[PDB]
Amino acid sequence: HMPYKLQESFLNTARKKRVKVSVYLVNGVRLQGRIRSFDLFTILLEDGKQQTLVYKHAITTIVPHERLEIE
Amino acid sequence: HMPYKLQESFLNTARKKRVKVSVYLVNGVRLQGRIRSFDLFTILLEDGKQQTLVYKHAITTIVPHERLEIE
Amino acid sequence: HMPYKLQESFLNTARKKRVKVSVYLVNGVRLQGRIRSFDLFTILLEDGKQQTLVYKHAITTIVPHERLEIE
Amino acid sequence: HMPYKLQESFLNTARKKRVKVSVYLVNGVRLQGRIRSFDLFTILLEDGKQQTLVYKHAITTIVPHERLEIE
Amino acid sequence: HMPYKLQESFLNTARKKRVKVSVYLVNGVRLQGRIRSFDLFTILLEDGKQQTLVYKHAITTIVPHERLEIE
Amino acid sequence: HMPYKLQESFLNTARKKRVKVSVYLVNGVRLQGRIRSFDLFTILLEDGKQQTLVYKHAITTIVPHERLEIE
Repeated sequence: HMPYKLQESFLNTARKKRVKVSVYLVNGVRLQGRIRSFDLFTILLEDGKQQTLVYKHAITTIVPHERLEIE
Repeated sequence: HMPYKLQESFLNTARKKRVKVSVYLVNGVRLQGRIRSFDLFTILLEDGKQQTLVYKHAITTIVPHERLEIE
Repeated sequence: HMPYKLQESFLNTARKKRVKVSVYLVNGVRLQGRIRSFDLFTILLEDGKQQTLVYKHAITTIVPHERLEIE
Repeated sequence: HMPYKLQESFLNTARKKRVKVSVYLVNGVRLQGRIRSFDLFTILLEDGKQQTLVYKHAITTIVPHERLEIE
Repeated sequence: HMPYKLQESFLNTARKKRVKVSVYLVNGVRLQGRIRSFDLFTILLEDGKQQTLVYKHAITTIVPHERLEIE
Repeated sequence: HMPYKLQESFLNTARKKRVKVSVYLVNGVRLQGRIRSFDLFTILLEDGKQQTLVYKHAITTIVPHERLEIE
């Protein structure tokens, strides 16, 4: 009866499967790309050549463009 | 006289009973779906086929569409 | 010279005395109801039949509709 | 060379001296009253008969209506 | 290879050198004054006679009006 | 299988390589400069002569103007 690590499993599955995601921000901006890397407080998006470091505290939702079978 | 774990009991009861919820965000967006999973900082909503990872820091309120008898 | 637990005493007194409250949110929404339950990060409002889980991080102020003699 | 407890000394001095304050919120609302009580995360304002529990995370600034000689 | 205490050194240098600063808030308000005191979560601004306690969580940026040679 | 320190490696690589960055804030403001220094909660931007202390809690995204080969 231990809590599964939902956030880490979601982010790592999207990362490993190179699934494109939409990342929505508190101010209404929507980013798109792949999750190249993440850690406790940030996510590194990559879209083609561009890198964007996203602070999780600024994210409202992440919507994957393919269904994740969360590992 | 110990504090009951309100948040976890609310989320887990909604999850186990597959109760549809409305999740309101700080920016006025309202999401709807079932709570498939949650952890300390996030909630995984599911509406039919779509998955949405929601950061709790972006939520104002959660309103269940059926009364929860909180376990 | 120890700090009194103001937040917990306020919330628990409103809860035990079933005092109606107004809960104001960061986005200008005002909720009304009784505090049925609370924990470290959330408050369960009840208004007649409706339940609402409120995240404290989204609250600006709580105004009780009767004066609380804080226990 | 230890850090002085600025927040606690400011709040406690305003409280003990019953100095009226203006409390500004992140959404532009300005509250006025005396600090009757405070703890780690909240401040209890009182204006005549009305009580208001204010969450510190919603405050931008506190401006005292008399100069505080911070104790 | 230890991390330098940037925030504390910046704030303490501005304080000790009595450098006027601009403090910008999340809601677009700009405050001006000297940093008289600070602690983990707050900054005490002073402009002539007026005191203002500023919560760091409400600050976006601090811009010093003279270049700081950070100690 | 340990988590790489993404945020620190991103910030330190931008700092050491003196790469110009765009820092976007929760309120829509965009800052530009080099990361001269950072710590757990703040980033010191420098643009020519001007210094700006940025609180990370106010940042949504950081976009480097050159691709970082994150060290």
